[PDB]
Amino acid sequence: GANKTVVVTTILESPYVMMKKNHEMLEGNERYEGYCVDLAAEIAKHCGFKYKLTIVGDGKYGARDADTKIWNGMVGELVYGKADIAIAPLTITLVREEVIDFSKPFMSLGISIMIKKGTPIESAEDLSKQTEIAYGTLDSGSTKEFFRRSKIAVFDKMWTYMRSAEPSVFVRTTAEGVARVRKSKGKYAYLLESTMNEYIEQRKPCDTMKVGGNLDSKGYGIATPKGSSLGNAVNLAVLKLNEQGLLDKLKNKWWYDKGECGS
Amino acid sequence: GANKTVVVTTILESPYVMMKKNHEMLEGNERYEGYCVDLAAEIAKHCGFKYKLTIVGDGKYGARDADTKIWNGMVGELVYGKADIAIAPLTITLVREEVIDFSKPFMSLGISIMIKKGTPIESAEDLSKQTEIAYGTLDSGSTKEFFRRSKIAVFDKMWTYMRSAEPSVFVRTTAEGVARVRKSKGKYAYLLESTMNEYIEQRKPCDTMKVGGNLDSKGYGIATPKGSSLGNAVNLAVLKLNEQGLLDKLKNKWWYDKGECGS
Ligand SMILES: CN(O)C(=O)CC[C@H](C[C@H](N)C(=O)O)C(=O)O
Ligand SMILES: CN(O)C(=O)CC[C@H](C[C@H](N)C(=O)O)C(=O)O
Ligand SMILES: [Li+]
Ligand SMILES: [Li+]
Repeated sequence: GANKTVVVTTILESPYVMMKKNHEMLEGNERYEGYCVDLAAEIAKHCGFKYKLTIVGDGKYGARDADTKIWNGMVGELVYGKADIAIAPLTITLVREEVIDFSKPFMSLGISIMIKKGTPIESAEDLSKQTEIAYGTLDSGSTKEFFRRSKIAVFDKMWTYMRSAEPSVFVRTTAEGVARVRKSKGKYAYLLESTMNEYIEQRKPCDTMKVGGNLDSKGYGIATPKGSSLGNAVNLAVLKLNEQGLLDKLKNKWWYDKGECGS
Repeated sequence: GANKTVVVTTILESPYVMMKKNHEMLEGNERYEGYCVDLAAEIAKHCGFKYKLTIVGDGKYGARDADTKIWNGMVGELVYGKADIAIAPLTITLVREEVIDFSKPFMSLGISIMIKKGTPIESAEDLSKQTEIAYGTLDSGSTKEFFRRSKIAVFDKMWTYMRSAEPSVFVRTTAEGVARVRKSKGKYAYLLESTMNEYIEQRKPCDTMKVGGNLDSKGYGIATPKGSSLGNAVNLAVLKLNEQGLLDKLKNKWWYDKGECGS
């Protein structure tokens, strides 16, 4: 049949996708800005399609409920045919790869530790061996699921600590995790993806830092429904943009070029 | 039909695949050791196949001749049906992705600079702005092709320099590049993948170092013929091994655990 506008699902998460300050004076895709908005434009230009940016209804990335077997988040929107492509900081994981297609990664990351400056922690092992400095994750997403599933001794110990710690060490949003680090006088550390950690380190009031090595190594990928014809072209576009240096240019644009914490 | 032994193509390159010192007393897959030998065993165990390690006949990774349009190297062995899978430090590139299937990356790398300790170079830009310290690449492979194709100003300038430099700055093997760095009294820098650079930095006589940031960011993938049914299982195996921490364990084993240059 005739070409149709491609429905893109994404999520509001700075600096990936944000509503522009003047969004009420704008329409359609022009309401949004950020790394993933720019990436979507480049992918569409290379693949030759028109598209519509939509925001995932349930605000989730993608997991399958053990009881109902239903996929939520952006993964669910692809699985159930509500969107054609997801362009977002969506981690490539085994269980997601079983149900949707992913491009090769467009950005690398690992789980990492965010501390308030001056907190005496240098590694995951350091955290795991103590309780005075509380630590936790989001209550949803691949970072939480990493800990919940891990059989690596240090990480399994961290998960057991997080489940049993009081008061709750879990947060609902990135903003809440960052605020908790900033307001807890060195007594809370937040486990999050290194990409986000690096972004926040360059935001005022410049009081956080990423410490130690990353806990794992993985990537974000562009996702499509399993078997979608769109997958091949989008993957080739990611590879081309990477080779051209354009993915690095976009990370620099949104993370560092207008960093607020000096040069 | 009945299951058949899977033909794996790979290449002799330390520390990925090496003939064991006592190889003449051994047979079959047991003749070989290294990171990729261990990785092959893990992939086969997860996917449930038997396999035979074979060494690529022409000693190349994979490129298409502009005149004959024939693919060489491990990519060629897959394209022409001489092997079922390639398990090697084979860089995922756009032009290769067009003709074979790749897993998600099992190892990250970027092009990097190897110097003899004490050489006054800290970046690609530094190299590009001078000629007293000669610099070059292998005469075959993705690093060479990166420079040949780049439209990034610094890298295009480096390529023009390399093509016109005398005596020739190209080398035929990794061993020749490393020897040239070691023997040139600080007057040769070798451009190579960061993985290899990091390996050599931990080998006696401990006189090289990796300097500056990487020039690009990419990955090695397990390759199969386009459309091969084996691709799905192998990709899921890579993702599982990564999540379990086993890829990092294997890199540590072959790069650092028996490093020769201290702790
Ligand atoms: C960058 N961004 O995505 C965030 O920080 C949000 C929380 C991520 C989601 C994760 N990428 C997923 O795909 O599940 C996490 O689980 O850490
Ligand atoms: C690790 N190993 O692979 C080497 O050092 C050999 C040379 C690599 C080959 C490259 N991975 C390819 O896939 O073409 C290079 O072009 O730098
Ligand atoms: Li998939
Ligand atoms: Li491919």
